[PDB]
Amino acid sequence: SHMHLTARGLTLDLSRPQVMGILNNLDQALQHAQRMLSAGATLIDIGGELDRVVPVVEALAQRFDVWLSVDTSKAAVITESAHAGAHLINDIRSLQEPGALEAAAKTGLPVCLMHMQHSPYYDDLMTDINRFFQHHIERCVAAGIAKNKLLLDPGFGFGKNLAHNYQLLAHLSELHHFELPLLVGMSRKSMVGQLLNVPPQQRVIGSVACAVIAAMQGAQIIRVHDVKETVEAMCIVEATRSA
Amino acid sequence: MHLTARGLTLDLSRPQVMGILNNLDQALQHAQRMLSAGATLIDIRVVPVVEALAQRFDVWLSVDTSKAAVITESAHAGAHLINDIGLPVCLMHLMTDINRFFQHHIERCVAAGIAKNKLLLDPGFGFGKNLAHNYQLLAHLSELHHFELPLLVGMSRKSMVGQLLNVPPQQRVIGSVACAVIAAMQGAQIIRVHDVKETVEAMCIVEATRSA
Repeated sequence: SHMHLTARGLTLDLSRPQVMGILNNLDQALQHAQRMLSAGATLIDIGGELDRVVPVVEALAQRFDVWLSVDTSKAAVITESAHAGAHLINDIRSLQEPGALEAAAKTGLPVCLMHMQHSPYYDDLMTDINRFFQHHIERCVAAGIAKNKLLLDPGFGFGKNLAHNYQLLAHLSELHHFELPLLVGMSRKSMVGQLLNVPPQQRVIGSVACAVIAAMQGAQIIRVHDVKETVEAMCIVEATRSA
Repeated sequence: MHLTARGLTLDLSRPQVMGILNNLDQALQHAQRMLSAGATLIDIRVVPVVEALAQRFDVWLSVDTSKAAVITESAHAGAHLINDIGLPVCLMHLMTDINRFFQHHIERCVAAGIAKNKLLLDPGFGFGKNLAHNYQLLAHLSELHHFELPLLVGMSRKSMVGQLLNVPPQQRVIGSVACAVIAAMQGAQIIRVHDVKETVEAMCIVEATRSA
């Protein structure tokens, strides 16, 4: 592909699967970030709010060359994080909070929209996901955020039971029809843990096998705890797909 | 699909993990490890292991050999599968060439009293193949399903992982697992590995994806 994102004068090449590392004391964070970079992550996702999140963005921005992603729903945090050097806004609530869509538009930053839905239930999961994204992509565009700024995250684990998460992983290539990059996060989740019955630090192998499946279907960005293992797996996936 | 030997049925609807087991106490203890890890086959001087294992466990016993006497004595010991590079047998071994080697050797077996349903196909990963030959075989692994016979794949800690990642063999667990996932997503039924526990965990993610 020529799929890519643009932020802060930089290009992120999504021609091959990129690993996003998860970052959740200040100095421990920066040592963890450096380790994820050396392991080969090209993005670091910072999760919280303003006083926890913003300084680590500032700190990361000063010291590293790597894309910074901030997961927030708060208009304030979106705004400040932009000033601090964030490249990407990842919102679980798809900019539905008051002022969130406006603040995001203003920044000009790429925005990740995430599907989410009490026991979860769908008449047809893929139909609902599509309808949800068609709707919210229109809402972003109407707000001035260009279609080329958007990423879609089908939200594994979010209002989805075990059978749903695996159905969505089996049909994941279907979301390419939007012509936008897919970001997926399955790392150490219950969808792995409920199948293996192990604690989270023992879900590394299952999480990597989910990452491999998703990458084989063209997912552009993989968000994970265990960067170095997921990077090595993605080299195996890249070599098969180039054969 | 299923296989059958010595009163036991091996179900190939879902990927099965085959243990590699190539001092008697050590083997028996290593095997108990694999069985607890979730291997449903153990692939194995050799004969007293087949015998102890026959007694200890109900798991499928494979043996990697090319002598008629060690074949028949294993077969006597309680062996289920014969793997060579009246039990079921596994053939071993660019796509079109893959097919021909296999076209030929089904003939020999068919003409010589071994049923076609009794055969397995191992495409021979890393045997007379380079970096590109191994990866093109993985990419197009789907093709060989047409012959309608079960697939045995064995890429665990091979060079094809070593060379891409530049990693000593103990450090090839991640990449072998990733190769095991890509093969099993294309329907390979049996995965021959050193790393049983990790491969078994990965085959559960695959079965659940394929089931959905």
